[PDB]
Amino acid sequence: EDYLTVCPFERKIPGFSMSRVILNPEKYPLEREMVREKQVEMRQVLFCKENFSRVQKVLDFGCGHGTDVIQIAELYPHIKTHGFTITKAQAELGNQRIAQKNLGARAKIFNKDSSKDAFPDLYDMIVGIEVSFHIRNKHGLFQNISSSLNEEGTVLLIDYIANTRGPIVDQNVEVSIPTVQEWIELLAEHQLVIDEIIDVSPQIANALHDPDVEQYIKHLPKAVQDLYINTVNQSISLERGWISYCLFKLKKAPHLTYTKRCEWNASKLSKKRPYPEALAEMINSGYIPYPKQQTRT
Ligand SMILES: Nc1ncnc2c1ncn2[C@@H]1O[C@H](CSCC[C@H](N)C(=O)O)[C@@H](O)[C@H]1O
Repeated sequence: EDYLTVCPFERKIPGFSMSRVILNPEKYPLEREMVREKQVEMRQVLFCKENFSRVQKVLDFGCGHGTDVIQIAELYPHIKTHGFTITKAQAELGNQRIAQKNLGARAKIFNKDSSKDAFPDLYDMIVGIEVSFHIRNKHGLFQNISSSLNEEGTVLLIDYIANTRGPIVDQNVEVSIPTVQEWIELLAEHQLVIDEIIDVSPQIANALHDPDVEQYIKHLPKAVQDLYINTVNQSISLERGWISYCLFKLKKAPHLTYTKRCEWNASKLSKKRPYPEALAEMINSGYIPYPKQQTRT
């Protein structure tokens, strides 16, 4: 019932330390509920143009603990959901939770590599939240995605864009972030175009404003210290402006020329929508199909 991503704060909260809350959740359960609400809110903005009544099949190509695989299937009993995660332990846990909720006939998670193992079905919606920057072989991945996307389908991503002339690559942590131009061409090469691109960089940086974090994590066990260092590094790069954290809504445009797909994508990326504007548009529409916020009693 948890999410392995950062989350957007509308403003900085003085004293709020994300590293304390994330790394010591038993000590900060209610603060962790605040975080969870923002994780839900961001996903609501990502999903809020989709018609789940039309969808029959969904894929999550880096599904974490399976939370979206599970929650979509629970909320929309007509849908079948598939997840891929390359981490065996995560796949084991997601399938155990699928079983415990008696969802096995409609939700299934596979311990597979989305850049190499062909997705097993054809999907109306393909979801990658904070997943492709962990994947070195981008063309393998987007070949896989495009080949498994129904003609009228949607791809929904939460991912990074590098605002530099060359891609941002950290070999030791297996992170690779394409530039603007590389994203334009990577998508266009696999028949995809940007329907909507939303920039959440300022809000994310607000949530990750943690002025003592570097000192704090040096007083934590090495193991604990090693897993959060990537979040620290991402926070720094967002603050510098080297990367942008964005929500992508993609469609297939197979009948458009490659050049026209490039020109479309470049135009969308030249005027990314601010998240507060997209969030306010969602609230004003009143249409919020997925996820739902948790409520007491
Ligand atoms: N090549 C690959 N194939 C499949 N999954 C991969 C992958 N590389 C990274 N991942 C997965 O991508 C996820 C990144 S963390 C994001 C998890 C989930 N989308 C969430 O929102 O909470 C992890 O589950 C990791 O195992």
